[PDB]
Amino acid sequence: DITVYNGQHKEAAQAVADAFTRATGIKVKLNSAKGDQLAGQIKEEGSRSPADVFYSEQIPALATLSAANLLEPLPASTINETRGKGVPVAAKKDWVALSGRSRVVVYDTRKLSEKDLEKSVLNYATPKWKNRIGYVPTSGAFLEQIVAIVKLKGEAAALKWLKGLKEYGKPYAKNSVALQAVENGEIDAALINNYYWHAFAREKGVQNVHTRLNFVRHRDPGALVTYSGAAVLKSSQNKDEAKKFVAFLAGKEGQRALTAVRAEYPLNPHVVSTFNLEPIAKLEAPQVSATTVSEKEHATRLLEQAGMK
Ligand SMILES: [Cu+2]
Ligand SMILES: [Cu+2]
Repeated sequence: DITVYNGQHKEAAQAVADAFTRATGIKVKLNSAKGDQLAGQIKEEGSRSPADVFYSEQIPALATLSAANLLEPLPASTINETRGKGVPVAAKKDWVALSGRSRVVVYDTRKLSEKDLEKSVLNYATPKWKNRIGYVPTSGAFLEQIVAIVKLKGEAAALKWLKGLKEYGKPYAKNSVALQAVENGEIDAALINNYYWHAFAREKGVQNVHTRLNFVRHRDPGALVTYSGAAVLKSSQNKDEAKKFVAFLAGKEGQRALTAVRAEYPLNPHVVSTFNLEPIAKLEAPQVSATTVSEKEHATRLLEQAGMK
């Protein structure tokens, strides 16, 4: 019936495809890769691509496929489903945002409480946090964070943050490696994404975990939410059933099914997650424009300037 190109978590995607099929009876086959490569691969088959729907963890990928006249404009009702202040809107109305995932601080509740954390993510790059703040200089989510500080605060502020993390902080190879470092009692705190912790708590049993999360809010760069979205390709030979799916994904049903398996924040406001997430608006994420190639470029330079790459 339909084929979706999936740059999102397979378990997530499958949950949503299964929920869709059950509800309409329409079959869904998934092509799972990193969004970047699926946007790329779509471009090259132009309008003979087998993709009906592009299910992206990355809005920038939705934007390349849009600037390239490859995406089908969606009903207002669909787009309207996840509208909220702060929510990215397609200028052309040819993709829709679905959920977000946030920057957080995980901390060791055996030695730190909320009163101990900082009001700004920028404040961690200092002697006070010497040997007490971990980071993942190699992660994409870290690179997003750098992008957002340059857009919010300018270039020197970003570079200054990174040099102070480099002198004081402690690097880890993976976000999961660092999480386990706080849980293991090796450092007080670490900058990660939220879903790693929720997944871990859900598997272990929260009474058995000694870490908790801090959200900075206050429109701080550290309150950064990264959004996922979806679009239907203008080449689809299944456009009514492809549009149906995207509507599903934006709808109540689609959204509860998502947030049954994944700790992403629903953009649909009627949806309560199975995870202990506040409403996204309460995160008070900063307004930030889409990340471009140049920006990631800019940021990677900054990383190499600070001594990280
Ligand atoms: Cu991730
Ligand atoms: Cu990751």
